[PDB]
Amino acid sequence: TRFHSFSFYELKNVTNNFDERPISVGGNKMGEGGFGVVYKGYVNNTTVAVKKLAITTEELKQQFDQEIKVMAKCQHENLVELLGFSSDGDDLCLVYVYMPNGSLLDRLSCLDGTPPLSWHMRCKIAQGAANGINFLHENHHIHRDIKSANILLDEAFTAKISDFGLARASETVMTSRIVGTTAYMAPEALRGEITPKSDIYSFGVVLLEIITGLPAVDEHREPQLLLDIKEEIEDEEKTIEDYIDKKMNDADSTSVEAMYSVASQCLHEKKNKRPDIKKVQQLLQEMTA
Amino acid sequence: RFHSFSFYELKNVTNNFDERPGNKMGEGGFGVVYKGYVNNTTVAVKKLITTEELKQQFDQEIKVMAKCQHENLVELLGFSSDGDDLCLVYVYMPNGSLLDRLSCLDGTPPLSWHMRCKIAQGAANGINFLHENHHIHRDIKSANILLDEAFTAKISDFGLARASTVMTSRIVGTTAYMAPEALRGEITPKSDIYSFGVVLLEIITGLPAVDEHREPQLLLDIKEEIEDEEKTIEDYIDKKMNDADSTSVEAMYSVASQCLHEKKNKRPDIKKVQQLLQEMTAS
Amino acid sequence: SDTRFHSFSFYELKNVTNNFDERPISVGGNKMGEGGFGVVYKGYVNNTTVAVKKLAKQQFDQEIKVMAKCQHENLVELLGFSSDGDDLCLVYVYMPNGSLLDRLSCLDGTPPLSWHMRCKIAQGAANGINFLHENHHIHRDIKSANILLDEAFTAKISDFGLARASTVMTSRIVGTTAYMAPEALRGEITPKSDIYSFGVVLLEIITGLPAVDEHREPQLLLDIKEEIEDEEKTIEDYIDKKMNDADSTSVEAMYSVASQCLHEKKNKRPDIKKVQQLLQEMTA
Amino acid sequence: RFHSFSFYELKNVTNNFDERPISVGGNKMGEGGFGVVYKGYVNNTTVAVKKLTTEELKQQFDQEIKVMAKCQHENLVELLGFSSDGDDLCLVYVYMPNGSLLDRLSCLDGTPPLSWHMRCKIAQGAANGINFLHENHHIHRDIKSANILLDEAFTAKISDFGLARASETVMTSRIVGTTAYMAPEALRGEITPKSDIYSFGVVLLEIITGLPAVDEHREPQLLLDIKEEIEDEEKTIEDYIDKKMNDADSTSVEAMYSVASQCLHEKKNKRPDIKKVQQLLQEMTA
Ligand SMILES: Cc1cc(-c2nc(C(=O)Nc3cc4oc(N5CCOCC5)nc4nc3N3CC[C@@H](O)C3)co2)ccn1
Ligand SMILES: Cc1cc(-c2nc(C(=O)Nc3cc4oc(N5CCOCC5)nc4nc3N3CC[C@@H](O)C3)co2)ccn1
Ligand SMILES: Cc1cc(-c2nc(C(=O)Nc3cc4oc(N5CCOCC5)nc4nc3N3CC[C@@H](O)C3)co2)ccn1
Ligand SMILES: Cc1cc(-c2nc(C(=O)Nc3cc4oc(N5CCOCC5)nc4nc3N3CC[C@@H](O)C3)co2)ccn1
Repeated sequence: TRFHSFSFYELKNVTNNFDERPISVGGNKMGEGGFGVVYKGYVNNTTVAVKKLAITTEELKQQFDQEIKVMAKCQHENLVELLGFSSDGDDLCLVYVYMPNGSLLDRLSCLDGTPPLSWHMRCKIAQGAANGINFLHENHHIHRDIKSANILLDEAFTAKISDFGLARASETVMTSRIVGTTAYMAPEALRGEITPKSDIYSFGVVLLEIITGLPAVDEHREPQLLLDIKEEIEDEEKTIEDYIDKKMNDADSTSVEAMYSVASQCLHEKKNKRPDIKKVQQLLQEMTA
Repeated sequence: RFHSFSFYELKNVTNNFDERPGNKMGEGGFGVVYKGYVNNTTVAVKKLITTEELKQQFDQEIKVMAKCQHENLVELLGFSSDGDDLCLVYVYMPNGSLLDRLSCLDGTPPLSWHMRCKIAQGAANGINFLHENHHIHRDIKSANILLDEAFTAKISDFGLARASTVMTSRIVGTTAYMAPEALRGEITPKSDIYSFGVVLLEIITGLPAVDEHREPQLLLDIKEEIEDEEKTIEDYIDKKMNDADSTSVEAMYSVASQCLHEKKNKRPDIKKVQQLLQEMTAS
Repeated sequence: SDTRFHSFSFYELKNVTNNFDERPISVGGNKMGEGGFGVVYKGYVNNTTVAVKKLAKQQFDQEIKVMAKCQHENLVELLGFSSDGDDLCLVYVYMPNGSLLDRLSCLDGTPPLSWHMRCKIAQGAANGINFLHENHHIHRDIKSANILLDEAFTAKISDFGLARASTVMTSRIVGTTAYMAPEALRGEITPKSDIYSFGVVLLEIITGLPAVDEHREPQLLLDIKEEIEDEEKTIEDYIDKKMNDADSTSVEAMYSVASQCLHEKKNKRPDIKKVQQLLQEMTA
Repeated sequence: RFHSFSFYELKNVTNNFDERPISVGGNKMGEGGFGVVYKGYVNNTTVAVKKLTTEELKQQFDQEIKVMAKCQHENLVELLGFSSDGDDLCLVYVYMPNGSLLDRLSCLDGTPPLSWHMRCKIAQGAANGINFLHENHHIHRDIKSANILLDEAFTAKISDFGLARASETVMTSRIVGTTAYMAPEALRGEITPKSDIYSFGVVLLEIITGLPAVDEHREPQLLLDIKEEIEDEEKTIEDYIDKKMNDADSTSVEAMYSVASQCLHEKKNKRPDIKKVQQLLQEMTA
């Protein structure tokens, strides 16, 4: 697949000179992303998302081409679509289809006054995110930064996996540059292994965010790491019922426990005992049914 | 794909379709709408010219809702084709219709100008999605804009909807909201724009599109009264608001006026309506 | 003050009403409404919100005299006046929920009055009229714009500029047409005219409709009495739809009182005491 | 003044006082001060029914009726009636369709976050309620977000006067209230309206942050403590602002915080009286 080539000055124009104030107070910045800031833009009659990158100039320019290459290969309804890029100006820009409901993280926390996601939407988002990861793994790609901040939500709350700057081919390797987000990372990934099984672990953490509405890490909390509640639940002090996000009216026990069962399996500490993504899809399908 | 229900599950969940205000929430497009509880989810169940036509607007609705999923459209959860009657099941809208909130029915407080602007933008995003996907609603009106827990606008009732100018023998819709061409049997998305213009006047004035005990009886007519400078839009602003500034109201009115152009071809398309409604909250 | 009648200077009142700013309070002004032969502004004296009536009337003195005599929990309190300056001012305790008319129409975004509050307001307004009649005063302009509502939605009758001690006749027929008894429209002055006007207020309370609407059928709210007695419609059909808590039995009981109040023969109307009793029995 | 109900009418209309939550098909809406609160339908009116040794409970029954008879204001929940005749003692109130401020601050059961604009209105309204109580020489003794109810228009209504007292400083043996909201002196048995001011200050911090007054799984566990963290300049109020708002400007938030800070003065006598709190909250809007 080949993409539209934009000039920097069109993107500068349509993002109001890359206005770094939030959209809520009249600016253009929607979020800070993987190695770059994400601005809102209007090209033609289309709202778009423009990522301006901002490790070193060698590495950033390398994760520019990686992203384009992976997005050229990987097109699926549960992955964010790349519209284009810009190499010519000062900074390197990537241009995406606009996701009007932002990230799952932000909707889980009801940021900027948005209403809480129903259990029904949450189930759809979980199934969708898993279809996206399944497509990546079937096509021998490892994401390496699965987390709620990288699951975007469109006009219909369809889940879209985003940020393939870190992504790799399959077609277990090791690396010196350990990258990702600590609170979502599998033990092996924290030690430099690169395997699709790390993606499964991180998805398990996402499923706990979906059930509880709690962020993966909160410095002002006990436990500070959301994965730890798996331990608290297995040692029967608490139950999953006790952690269910209280900002839902429509969550039945049976379906929540079924999603938890999937998350628990995804969070197995031995990489080899985790289910593969296909098993995760199937289990998430059976949950609805 | 949607959950396929048996009639007896829906009968169970609506307390045998209890027609007291009970389980009945309202009368809808060619059917009655009941409240239901499946698991811990509140839902809306619509139980449904001739025997040929109703069964035809059943499949139309499912087909359109299969294609059309958007945050500003009511979501179809499922249906039931067995049993005596045909049932459609939807996500429950705890704030009911815009018409009812505009009239403060059952003691609900008046919508602020701020919510009104959000509802207008939301309804237009819904219509835009329908038109982009080559669907014409044909019955845009405040009774078919539903409001969720956060007052997000949801377009509903796609029984009359059509794929994409044609003509017809069966002229359908709501008279007080209809464009002249639609009243003569044309079928175009431009008729939806006109009807949206009427909705925007309901939002600004809080008046229903038609009141038998009124002058003018048709809300559209105030456009004429305003253009011939006897009155101004300021004079029609819903008095049940404290937070409506002139500039933003006049900007919404400007959009409604353009939507209500009598020549279909001079009306703006829905995309232009979105843009104009966005600029109103800035600018 | 707190136990006294304050004599105010014009310049204090001018100061505290922002030079009598005639823009509405909603858009940052001081005007709250137009009243009986004057405009009513919001004011701040000390830490007290107040209502200042500048006339827009000659019979300034009537109002002061009647308010000096007539003090009751269901009548607005006069705090003071000002006879110096250009204009004549009357100063009242501020009524934070405004007029019944404005709350019936949900003006400025206020929520609809429940049936429960409506019943309390009806009973309260009648206690006020009863106090006036017991003390041999006739109001002459009973209407929903002259029933004010305090912090607790207690009804307070206001505007005694037209009041008399509360049968007499007159040349200057005064009042509000849509609320007026036939005899009052012909110049009679009797407390029985107050009862008739109260009956109209009770219909506003039940229906939420104003006494007169030029864009309506019937244009005069009184007329629904006829439409109901000739069995085309029923009172159930006119109940304000902006209520969730109105039961038929209590609404019909209030209507029964309004119907009796609206008898066209002044002598067949109940006196205010009977109206109180009937409104008490209604609660339930 | 109040409608007298028979127990069996109230039993009927609350589905035999079904103590399961409304979410799982029951009638219980919450636990109150020495009683449970159920949902009920009498005539066409939704209502709230509070079902409460024999001497003390029957004494807080008459206290509540007596205080509610005296204290009527738009920012206080209205008593509709009572029932003395059955097994248990019942109090019946106007139904508050938006529940408690606590529950709306936490977006319980999927309700959307309160805007800063509504939050300011709720704060002003709650203070008008407390001001009415203090002007009439009543002390609430359990001011907290669970006892500020919200009607169809999000008007604040102070509720639960079972613990309330006349003025209109006394002491007591039975120390009552909610620990996380209580002034130091109230925790030691003093009874003064100044304790109400302190508790209101905590409510204002809940409004600004959206955090509950106490969370066992948190640091600090007591919301009051953020006052210390802010005064010792590690953090600022900006850092604690509820992120579930789009419309909160710094200037107005800092002004509400200034009021809360003053309300939370540890020396009871340096706290502002409720009238000063109203004025400051008025100036904040603007
Ligand atoms: C890092 C990255 C991002 C993307 C990519 N991003 C978008 C995109 O459209 N994003 C986006 C849109 C938003 O719209 C709102 N709105 C405010 C709340 O109410 C509703 C409206 N917030 C939003 N926040 C967003 N953030 C920005 C980065 C991330 O935190 C998600 C599309 O691709 C692609 C590849 N790599
Ligand atoms: C015709 C049609 C309707 C729908 C569809 N309808 C709903 C739905 O939830 N409906 C609904 C919900 C309501 O909730 C309340 N409130 C409760 C709180 O207090 C104030 C009253 N009123 C309500 N009225 C409703 N009406 C029922 C008739 C229709 O005009 C909308 C959802 O899909 C779909 C497709 N075709
Ligand atoms: C004619 C006359 C008037 C008075 C007298 N008037 C007030 C007084 O306080 N009045 C008043 C208060 C108000 O408070 C609000 N609100 C604030 C909350 O939000 C919604 C707006 N609106 C209001 N309007 C008012 N008007 C004034 C004309 C009358 O139709 C009602 C007190 O005595 C006395 C003797 N003769
Ligand atoms: C202790 C006490 C209470 C009352 C008194 N209580 C109500 C009342 O109406 N209460 C109430 C209503 C509610 O409505 C919802 N809903 C869920 C969210 O969506 C909207 C609907 N939750 C609700 N919770 C309530 N509780 C009551 C205890 C407290 O936890 C809050 C009225 O007087 C009076 C005197 N002493």
